[PDB]
Amino acid sequence: KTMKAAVVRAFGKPLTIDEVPIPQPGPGQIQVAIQASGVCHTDLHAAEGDWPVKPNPPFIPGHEGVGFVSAVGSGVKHVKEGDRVGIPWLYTACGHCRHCLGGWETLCEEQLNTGYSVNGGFAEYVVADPNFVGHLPKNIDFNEIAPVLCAGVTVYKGLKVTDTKPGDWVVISGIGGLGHMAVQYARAMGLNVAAVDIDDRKLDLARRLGATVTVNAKTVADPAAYIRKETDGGAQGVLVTAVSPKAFEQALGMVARGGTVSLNGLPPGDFPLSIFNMVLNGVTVRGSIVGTRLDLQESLDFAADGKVKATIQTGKLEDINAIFDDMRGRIVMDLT
Amino acid sequence: KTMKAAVVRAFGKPLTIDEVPIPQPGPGQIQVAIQASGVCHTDLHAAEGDWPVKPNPPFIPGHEGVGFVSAVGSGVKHVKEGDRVGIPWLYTACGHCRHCLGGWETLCEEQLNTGYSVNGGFAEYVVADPNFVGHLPKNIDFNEIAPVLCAGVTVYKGLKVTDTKPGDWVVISGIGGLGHMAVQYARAMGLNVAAVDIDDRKLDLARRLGATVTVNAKTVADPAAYIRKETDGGAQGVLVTAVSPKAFEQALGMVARGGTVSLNGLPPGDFPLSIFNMVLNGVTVRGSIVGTRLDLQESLDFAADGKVKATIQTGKLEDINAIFDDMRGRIVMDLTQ
Amino acid sequence: KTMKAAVVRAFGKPLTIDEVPIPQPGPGQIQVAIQASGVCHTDLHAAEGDWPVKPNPPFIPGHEGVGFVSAVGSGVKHVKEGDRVGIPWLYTACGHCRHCLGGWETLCEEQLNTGYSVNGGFAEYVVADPNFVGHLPKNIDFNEIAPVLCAGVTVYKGLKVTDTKPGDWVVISGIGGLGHMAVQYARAMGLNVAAVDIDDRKLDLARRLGATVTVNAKTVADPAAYIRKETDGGAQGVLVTAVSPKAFEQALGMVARGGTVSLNGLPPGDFPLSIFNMVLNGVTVRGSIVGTRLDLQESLDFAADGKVKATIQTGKLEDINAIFDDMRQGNIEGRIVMDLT
Amino acid sequence: KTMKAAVVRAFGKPLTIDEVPIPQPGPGQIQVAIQASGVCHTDLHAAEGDWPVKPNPPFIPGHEGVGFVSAVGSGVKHVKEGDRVGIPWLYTACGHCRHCLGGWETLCEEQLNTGYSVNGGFAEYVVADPNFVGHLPKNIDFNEIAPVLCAGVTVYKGLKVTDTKPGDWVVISGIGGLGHMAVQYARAMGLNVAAVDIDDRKLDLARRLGATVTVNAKTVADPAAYIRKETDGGAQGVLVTAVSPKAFEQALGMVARGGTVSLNGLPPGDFPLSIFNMVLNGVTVRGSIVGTRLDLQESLDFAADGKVKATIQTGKLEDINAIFDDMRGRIVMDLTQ
Ligand SMILES: NC(=O)C1=CN([C@@H]2O[C@H](COP(=O)(O)OP(=O)(O)OC[C@H]3O[C@@H](n4cnc5c(N)ncnc54)[C@H](O)[C@@H]3O)[C@@H](O)[C@H]2O)C=CC1
Ligand SMILES: [Cl-]
Ligand SMILES: [Cl-]
Ligand code: NA
Ligand SMILES: [Zn+2]
Ligand SMILES: [Zn+2]
Ligand SMILES: [Zn+2]
Ligand SMILES: [Zn+2]
Ligand SMILES: [Zn+2]
Ligand SMILES: [Zn+2]
Ligand SMILES: [Zn+2]
Ligand SMILES: [Zn+2]
Repeated sequence: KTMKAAVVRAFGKPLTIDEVPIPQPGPGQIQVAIQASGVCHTDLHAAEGDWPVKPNPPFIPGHEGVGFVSAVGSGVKHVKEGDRVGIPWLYTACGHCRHCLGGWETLCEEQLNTGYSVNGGFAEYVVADPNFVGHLPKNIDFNEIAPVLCAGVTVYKGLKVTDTKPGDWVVISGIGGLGHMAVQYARAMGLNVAAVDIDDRKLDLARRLGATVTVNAKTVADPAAYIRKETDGGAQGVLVTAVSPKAFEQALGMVARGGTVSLNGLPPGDFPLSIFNMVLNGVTVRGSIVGTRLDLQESLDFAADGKVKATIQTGKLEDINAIFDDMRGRIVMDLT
Repeated sequence: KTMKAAVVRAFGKPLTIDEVPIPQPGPGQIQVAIQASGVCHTDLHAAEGDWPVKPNPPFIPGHEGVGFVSAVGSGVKHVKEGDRVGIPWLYTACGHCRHCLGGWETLCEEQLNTGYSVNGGFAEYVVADPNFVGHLPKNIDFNEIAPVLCAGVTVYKGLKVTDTKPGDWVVISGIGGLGHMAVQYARAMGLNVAAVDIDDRKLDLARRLGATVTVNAKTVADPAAYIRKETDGGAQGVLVTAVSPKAFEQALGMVARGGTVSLNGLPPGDFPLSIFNMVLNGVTVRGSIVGTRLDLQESLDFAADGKVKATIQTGKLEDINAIFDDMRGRIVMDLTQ
Repeated sequence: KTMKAAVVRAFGKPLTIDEVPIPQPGPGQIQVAIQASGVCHTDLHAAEGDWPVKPNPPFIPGHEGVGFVSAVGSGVKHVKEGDRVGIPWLYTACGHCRHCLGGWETLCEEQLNTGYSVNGGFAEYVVADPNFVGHLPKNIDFNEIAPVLCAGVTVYKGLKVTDTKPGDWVVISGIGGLGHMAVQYARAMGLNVAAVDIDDRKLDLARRLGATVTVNAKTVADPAAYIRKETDGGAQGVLVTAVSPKAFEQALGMVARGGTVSLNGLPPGDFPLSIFNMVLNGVTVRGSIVGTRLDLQESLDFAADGKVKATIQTGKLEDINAIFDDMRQGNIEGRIVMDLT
Repeated sequence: KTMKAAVVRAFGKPLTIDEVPIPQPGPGQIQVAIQASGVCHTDLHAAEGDWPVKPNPPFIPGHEGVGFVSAVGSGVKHVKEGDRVGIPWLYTACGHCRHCLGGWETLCEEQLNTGYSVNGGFAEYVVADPNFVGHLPKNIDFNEIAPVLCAGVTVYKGLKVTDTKPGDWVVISGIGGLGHMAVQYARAMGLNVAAVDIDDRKLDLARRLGATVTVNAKTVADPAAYIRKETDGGAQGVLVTAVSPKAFEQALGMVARGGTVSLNGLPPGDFPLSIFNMVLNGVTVRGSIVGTRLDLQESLDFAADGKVKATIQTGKLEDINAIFDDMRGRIVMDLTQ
């Protein structure tokens, strides 16, 4: 009784694909047989040991694992065998702090994070807290639902915290794995959608997915001015999904007075902010990643109802190191 | 036929106290006999020509002018001679844009600004738009009410946009002209208040005005860490009233996850922002200066009801250059000299 | 010298079509040559004297009058002859009270109301306050746009104050002039829509406009119980646009715990409220009145962009009494708009 | 082996003080040694079997029990023996529905209610779910903190859902067990407070607690008009703590346009609501009872900081039937004396 897993033995060094023991579920735990497993840029930073707070090698990355509940520990009510579930970034949270009690468990200072501070989905099996798994709709293929668990909920919640309403303009900055999803959520939320990127093929994709205003930030000299023109003075919201220094600076020129910039990236270093302009223009800048368990259910319901579909590129657990190179739509590893 | 006025005739040069004609109110305008006139850092930036959009010299600064209506122009309703009014930063706004129609006239792209793009209250008389003046409470002396027109409304609105509630912790960063008023608004809004400054005197003022936690940012090893400990993981709101590089950095370390930093200053240059930390911690950073006509009325009511009282240093119109040097509580010129 | 106008002379009696003087704009006013004029059930309530505060006959009803600016009074800025405008219920407001300053001018105690406390658009010309007219999208026909000036703006704002979010369920109660517009706004706002009425043709209209759940409250004893079943325990929002108090009473049973029932309809009298159920279930009931000038602009942009479209049949000013019979008897599909061209 | 408990053996019959087994904590549970136990009108309605969904007799009422954790079942992290805790109305909730996941566990369709659907605190021990107990501030006596668990949290959350802000006027209708606490929470929330009741003595108490505007609804012919005059046009919020036909009708007359009436009682029957008035005035009427776990913690912190203090009258478990007669400020049975 062993399983295949991609394991980070040491930071920076390529992951070894080893045969390890099948983790078993204690009380209050469950076991999931992973059918598909999405790859996020966060998994990259996990393997690099790049961030202030680091994993402890050896560990299995991955927080877009989806499959079937294969075993159920004692005490576990509700989640039964065969249940279709996903194991997202938020592995568990304390349940008693003011963040947890107020519907903001994503902020819990004692959370554990799947594929980071505990073993994740880059593997055939994973043990998880059933109180925090995502319940997946039956009508959506595993390869296709996997990205909702991080990219999808991230951009959905990101849009909610723009504080916009139907009829408003929202700018999606970056039409990659996160952004192509965000265009679809934004349309389903009744927003008029503008898209910004450096690649005309991605803007073409945004248009097909419902963006009605597009601008190429490399070939147009002043993309912020272009967006202000097309939105009568700027967008009420901007979601920045790929936070390069240029994208951030331009995002701040695209937002209308009183508007909100919502940031989803986890880039390194400091970025320059004109406090003068933020204050004069009454602008809000706000960070958001992932979402609460309720945000994730809501985000899954949009996929279930056909409003949101991820463009995916499929792969195998063995492609993990090449995948990470290609990174340096969404990649999902099919474990079938 | 003429009045005394402090005029900026050239950027960066001394203001002259000049005898200039008394502006007369046309249709839809009123005239105000100024009794007191507050001085703001914005006036200094107006006189220096520091900012990207500049005044057009010669002009009279001042957007904290308070006094009595002295003449009423054709067609003006309700306002009469003797009414107590102030002429704040927002001189007028278009009344038809989405910002104006939504009750956010402070954002109007066509606004004029008192003592910046039109003449202001550093003079014995001002012509104003009666739809935009502040209506002052009769029980508060002019010298004392003047600072509510810019400092008070700024920190009051700044606090409203921290998105906090009674019982939450808020930090007031900087206990100067703005900050000492912010302490009082914050306590009146049911907040628990922490104060941060670099001067123990200002911190003791904060305490007497209601702050139950104080920290000296220069004499403590890690002021942010100390604030987080005293507020059980950080403040739900942080109001930054004096925006130095260090105060901004420390402010971001003081906010709880999911919290909001409200910025009230107009410092030059760019400040470093860790997006990684903003995103991981779910933090909001928001700019807010002055406020709408309704924000100002609400701010004035707190003064009317004794909940907020400005500490003022009085001066004379003639002192205005000396006053600008001192700046390089609140300064208020008393025109009943 | 004169124009044609439909005038209420006495409550409950037929309106007469009379030649009256053309109103002339004074300072700060405009005149509008009316091209189309929506018939709102408020005009009927005003013609019947249904409400505790009544108009003062003789008056011209109509607050869904749309057309071209035909003259401009002294001092008026921006508006010019030929501009496409509508004169809605909120004719004017004071501009200085706390409601007006804080984005809630629809609550202003000094407002005047078009076709009620001032003469309205059941006439060839209206004199208006240009500060409060709707500015109409040029790509939409007058007959089609007219209902947005009240039916549209009202249900748009009514939906905003349900405090719902995309993906939530909303129930529209009463699929008439307001209600058929409400189904469409709700769908454009990202809501799933249930519809309730007392006539299967109105439920069919709802379904064609995007409702995916329907129930007939005249044939089904407990419509609320069917709604709850079809929405997993109730809708997060309910908009009552109906003209019967019993609708209001039954709406309270359609909302999920923590949900909000938004009230637009204005039948006379009271409905019984179970305070017990409201408190146990954490329910909100909220009255919603037309919309602010900003709400109106937003609501017009939906019609401009093709996201909503009023279902209309045109009539003539002379037919107003037959139109009121039709309205009273529930034989209007959507809205009747009088065409004055 | 056994314990004292007041047991409802049959609806509408006197409670029998019986000798019953001590409940034992299974896994995921704790046992609490009750020191004080507040009585609420809800306990009377439970005993009487008045409501559509009823208890299943025999049962022990009481959802304001406070005391010391006396044993801890297996699996229970965090909560320990000797911990100071209360067992409020919300005994448990499912933790997986949209209400529970959204921070609105008070609305959970699968909740159990202490002293109603499970045995409660009218006894020396109670078995509780540690995830849902209230953690009491160490500085407040048991008799004094008990009412916060229902009365206090009820009016606090009630006030939060008036959607008001500091400086607004709120009216507290009914100054009894709930309302005298409500006056104190409202003042601590920065509200200007008006009070309505039929008894000059309760209005005098409301004044001592911070209400500046008072009216006797029995001796003043038109109390709503009085309140409208005194609040310059109506209150932005009204909290109705005792919901009679007359108090409801008057509350709706006291609210400004766009204001909010928050209802805290569970009265029988139907109440007339004018549709025309609700719509033209843009009024909100909303129901609220008790609160979430977070709401309760917040309400407890106000008690801990001395901003809210319940007036209590003490009694004994054996008095319960006499207490209910008296019923048909807050009564708290002291189980130590
Ligand atoms: N609050 C506000 O701002 C506004 C309110 N109104 C009011 O809204 C109401 C509706 O106006 P319109 O749409 O023009 O009327 P309409 O006559 O076009 O539609 C009324 C609809 O209510 C339905 N209905 C009647 N009894 C019902 C019941 N028991 N259950 C469900 N549906 C029922 C009818 O079948 C009809 O479909 C009127 O009272 C009117 O005065 C109108 C405009 C604005
Ligand atoms: Cl495509
Ligand atoms: Cl949609
Ligand atoms: Na695991
Ligand atoms: Zn936690
Ligand atoms: Zn991720
Ligand atoms: Zn404007
Ligand atoms: Zn200023
Ligand atoms: Zn007004
Ligand atoms: Zn109407
Ligand atoms: Zn639940
Ligand atoms: Zn109770």
